[PDB]
Amino acid sequence: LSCGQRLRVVGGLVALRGAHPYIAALYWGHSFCAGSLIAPCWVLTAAHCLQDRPAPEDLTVVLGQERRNHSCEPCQTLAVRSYRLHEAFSPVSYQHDLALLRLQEDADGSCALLSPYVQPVCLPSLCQVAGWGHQFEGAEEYASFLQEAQVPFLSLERCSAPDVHGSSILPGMLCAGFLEGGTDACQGDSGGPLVCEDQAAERRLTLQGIISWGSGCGDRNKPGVYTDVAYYLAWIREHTV
Ligand SMILES: C[C@H]1N=C(N2CCN(C(=O)[C@@H](CC3CCCCC3)NC3CCCCC3)[C@H](C(=O)NCc3cccs3)C2)O[C@H]1c1ccccc1
Repeated sequence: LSCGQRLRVVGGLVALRGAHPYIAALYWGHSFCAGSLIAPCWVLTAAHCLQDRPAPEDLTVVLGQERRNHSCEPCQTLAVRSYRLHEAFSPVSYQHDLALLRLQEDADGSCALLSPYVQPVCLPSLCQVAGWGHQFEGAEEYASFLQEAQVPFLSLERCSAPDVHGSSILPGMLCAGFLEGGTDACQGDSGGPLVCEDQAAERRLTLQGIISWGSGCGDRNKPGVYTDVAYYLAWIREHTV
């Protein structure tokens, strides 16, 4: 498939190489964030990851990772040429929590080299959250292997209820998970994906959300809040030329 091809977090299971070929790991200093390769030179992440404005030259993007800590011969390490946070991102409400990383092209104009293990994810036009974050709130360490968990969408009516997130859910956000708790994104999953298999398009992986924020991890009535990628389609297309 041109995009969304697939080869093979609290309450998740290990996601081996090729399960999320689009997932990107972003490193700088002692900080980390996840992202999604949406085109060979473009990675979509959360704006809150880059609030402190690290210099692009200090960033490293790694594609093809299974364990974050291992050196991996087929994995692709790329420099970041520049990045763009959404101009409306608010560090107080977390509205408009999205950012684009423009990967550094080589002498031949190439960034990510596509393979069975590295493939872009489709943009919108069943659902899982993935990441290397804490496997429970307060965990001393990030997960060693990439984790994946199946989480369903929650309507704006149910997520904006007073016992759930109330008035905190603003336009551009969506919720996914369970009101029962137990399965969700957690600290360290920032910027990562919420991908769905598009039944209408041969089950191709489609990026529906960006892991943004949560009140706890897997708590009852507190599902994870994601940036609604479909809400920003024109912004993404406008800034990825
Ligand atoms: C270091 C990393 N910590 C964070 N953040 C600390 C706050 N946060 C939350 O959701 C806040 C709420 C927000 C609401 C809006 C206003 C600000 C508080 N609550 C969490 C609950 C779980 C424990 C941590 C706090 C963000 C987050 O974890 N997002 C991922 C998640 C998705 C679902 C559940 S946690 C960002 O991001 C990373 C990072 C930052 C900077 C550079 C690189 C990485």
